[PDB]
Amino acid sequence: MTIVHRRLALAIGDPHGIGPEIALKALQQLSATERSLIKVYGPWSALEQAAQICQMESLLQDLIHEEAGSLAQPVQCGEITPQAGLSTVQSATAAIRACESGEVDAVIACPHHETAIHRAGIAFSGYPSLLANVLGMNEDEVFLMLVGAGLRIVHVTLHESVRSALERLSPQLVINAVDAAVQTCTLLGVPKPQVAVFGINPHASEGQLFGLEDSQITVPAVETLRKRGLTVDGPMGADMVLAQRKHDLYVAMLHDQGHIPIKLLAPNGASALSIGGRVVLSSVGHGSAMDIAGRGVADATALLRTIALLGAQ
Amino acid sequence: MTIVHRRLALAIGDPHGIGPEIALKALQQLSATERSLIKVYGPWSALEQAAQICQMESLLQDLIHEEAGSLAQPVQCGEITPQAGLSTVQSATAAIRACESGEVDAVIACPHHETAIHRAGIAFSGYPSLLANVLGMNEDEVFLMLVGAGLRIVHVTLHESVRSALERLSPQLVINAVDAAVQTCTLLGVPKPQVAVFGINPHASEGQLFGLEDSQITVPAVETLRKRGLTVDGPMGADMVLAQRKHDLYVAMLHDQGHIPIKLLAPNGASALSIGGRVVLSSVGHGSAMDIAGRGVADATALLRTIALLGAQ
Ligand SMILES: O=C(O)c1cccc(O)c1
Ligand SMILES: [Cl-]
Ligand SMILES: [Zn+2]
Ligand SMILES: [Zn+2]
Repeated sequence: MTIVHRRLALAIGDPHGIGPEIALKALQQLSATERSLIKVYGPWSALEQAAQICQMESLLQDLIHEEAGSLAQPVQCGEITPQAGLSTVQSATAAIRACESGEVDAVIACPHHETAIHRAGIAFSGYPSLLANVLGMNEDEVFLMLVGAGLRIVHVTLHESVRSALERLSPQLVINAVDAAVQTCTLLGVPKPQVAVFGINPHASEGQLFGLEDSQITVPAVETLRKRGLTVDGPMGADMVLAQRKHDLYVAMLHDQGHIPIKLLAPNGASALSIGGRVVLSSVGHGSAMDIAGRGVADATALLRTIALLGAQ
Repeated sequence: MTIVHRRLALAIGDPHGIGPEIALKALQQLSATERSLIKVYGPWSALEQAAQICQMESLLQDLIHEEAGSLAQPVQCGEITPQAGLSTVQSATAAIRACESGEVDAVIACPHHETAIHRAGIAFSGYPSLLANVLGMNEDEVFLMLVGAGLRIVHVTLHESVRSALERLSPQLVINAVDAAVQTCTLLGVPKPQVAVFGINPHASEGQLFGLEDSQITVPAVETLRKRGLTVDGPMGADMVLAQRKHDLYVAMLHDQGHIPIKLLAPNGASALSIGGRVVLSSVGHGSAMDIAGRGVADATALLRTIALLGAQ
């Protein structure tokens, strides 16, 4: 059963966490062919460590690898350290640049630890942010798509107050989100997708009966996107459109509009794709699990699910 | 077998639609005891009509009834007429007032026809509205609870712009919604429920990192509600807490937060309860079906489901 149909970068995330271990356990389960399509970014010491523990030294031989986020000392499984924090960001940066340059077609990031990154003195507010800084983009120009249970929902705004999001919403910002998500849909195996744009207000403002925002923002944006020859319905009330379940891509205006349905239908296994330029980066949907790091009992399922997602045709 | 454990009003809705017929067909299936707990509001001519057609004249004898929304002419099954429109609103008003006065404990409305009501020169924007006008309350002092697929979600704000809702949100408004919903949960058969309060902002503001609103509004409200001895978790991010699926009552801050999950999980078989003062009003989940009125084609299932819901214990 082939699940990898294209070149991917895998940053092994925090080298003290379970990231290295799940990386090896996921790769272990693929064919030789599939494994050569995945290039692994991270400190080799960490991968050697996880090979001892999981007993997969044979696997290291055939791994395609680039040293990134090298360590100045032995690995300390379980420990939160600034060096591990830097390592994380360096690996992800190496991977992201490989995607930028075209060497790979998408990126997967194994789990980070935020405290670790913070103690390294690095500003980190999620992968959308990192992606922007590395690529030289405004954070506003990079979006998060959640994927889970058949649903794909790009969010035009994300981790800010509702008020702050409304102040920022514009025709252009929406257009940008759709363009980013459409490019991303090509990668996910849906070339020319059906798009539904959520209303900002209930019932998509109901004309102008429940606020003016939709006639100023979503409506103009949808008209501009149709004229450029995209199949776009909306704005329509998020509740009503979602329930029809007949679009390949929904476009949410606020974090909660897209996050509520996703976590309800796919409460464990939803993948979080940061999109910006040609670079699509997915986290695994779980933490660094410092408690069990080095103990060799971590599950690669979430990782494998993510590979399957970013690696279909 | 027994589904009616309490006194209820049933307004028969549009007397030209299927409302009268389903009223009779629902009552027909209950026991003598159950039938004496349901008082029917509406024109007697309409009930006589539907008795001829469905062949249930024997049933009219047993019925507890109050004439409301009398007609000036014979019933015209299938026809949209302003008289039928007025009749609808009068029956519902009679029913609501019987609930206000304490003669009954909750109210069910059989289907209306909006065009009919509009042509009578009456403003009708849903049952939340009507309930307010009749009881002498602002529309913001009536809350809407959606019920479907095990979820109960009262909304603190409803049919207004997101910004307008945030402007209006207060500790008191939330407390009010919960008090209304809790009283309503007693009626629904869940005396002492587990309550979850949604955050206004993503991740419930994340302390104050994503806006101040939750520390001003939801957090104080939850503390005040615990002090009065209610089991209340939150505020938590709506996405995360819903997915745990461990509470009898969720409290949404905005229309979409509560409407999205409900429509997704229960595209059919959901109930909309309007709560205000002691009055709990539910519609049946369907239209007046003018094309089949008088034709003996409609089932009472949706009506009976609603009776079962408002008549638990
Ligand atoms: O828009 C709503 O308030 C609503 C409430 C219940 C059912 C429905 O289809 C819509
Ligand atoms: Cl009675
Ligand atoms: Zn989030
Ligand atoms: Zn609505």
